[PDB]
Amino acid sequence: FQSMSVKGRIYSILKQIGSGGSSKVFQVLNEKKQIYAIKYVNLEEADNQTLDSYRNEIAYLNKLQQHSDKIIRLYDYEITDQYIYMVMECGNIDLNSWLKKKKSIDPWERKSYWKNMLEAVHTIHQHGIVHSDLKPANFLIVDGMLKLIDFGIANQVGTVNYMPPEAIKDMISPKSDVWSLGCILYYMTYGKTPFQQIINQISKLHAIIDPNHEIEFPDIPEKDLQDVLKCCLKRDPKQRISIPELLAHPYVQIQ
Ligand SMILES: c1ccc(-c2[nH]nc3ccnc(-c4ccoc4)c23)cc1
Repeated sequence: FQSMSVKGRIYSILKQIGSGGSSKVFQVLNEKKQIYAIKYVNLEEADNQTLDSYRNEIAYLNKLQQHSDKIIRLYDYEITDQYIYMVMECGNIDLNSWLKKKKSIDPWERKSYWKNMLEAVHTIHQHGIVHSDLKPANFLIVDGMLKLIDFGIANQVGTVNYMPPEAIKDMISPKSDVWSLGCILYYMTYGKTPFQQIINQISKLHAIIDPNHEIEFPDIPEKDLQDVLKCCLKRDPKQRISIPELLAHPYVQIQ
């Protein structure tokens, strides 16, 4: 019932997809009736540090568009001293909500999603970006294909489930993203994150950094998938598999 203007183009508001303390995301329709997601950011209470973080991510988002299609499209944007309007690709659902709604996962769908995650994270790394906060919520399903929604640059629940040992110790290299990605795959495999069973946050963090605390990897018909999980989950970042190595792995390459 409402409408908005971005770069002299008019958009009809359908609904609010998401909300933030200073931001909101809306599902909208353009003049040709194409559907988009518009992210609205309010800059009234934003300090200079916050503004540079927002500007930096937008610049990386705009630049990386060309490099991979596994990164959400940023069609256009309007930025003033008061607000930011970003016209972007509209997804179907985030990977967190999708995994929560679904009981079992297809092996083919899982592999397909893993490849997409690897391609999106590889792309940011090539540009010197390490997300450091990967979670299923950072991924969006668009046309049966996963897309990275953010780069971790802009100022931002803060779950510790996908947090690597080196991030807990430091209170961080591309290998940090490998651990988080592994946790996601682990969830996609076993239906829970490696330390989901540990309810107390302090007891949980200790386990993640505990060498003795053994991560269980129950036997599954996909041995390649079992190996990826063990390779991603090595506590020592130096013993952990890299993204380029994950791309040449049998799990993503063999039929
Ligand atoms: C479900 C459906 C669509 C989107 C979405 N598609 N494109 C988006 C661009 C920026 N932000 C979101 C978002 C984040 C939380 O709520 C919406 C986007 C996200 C989740």
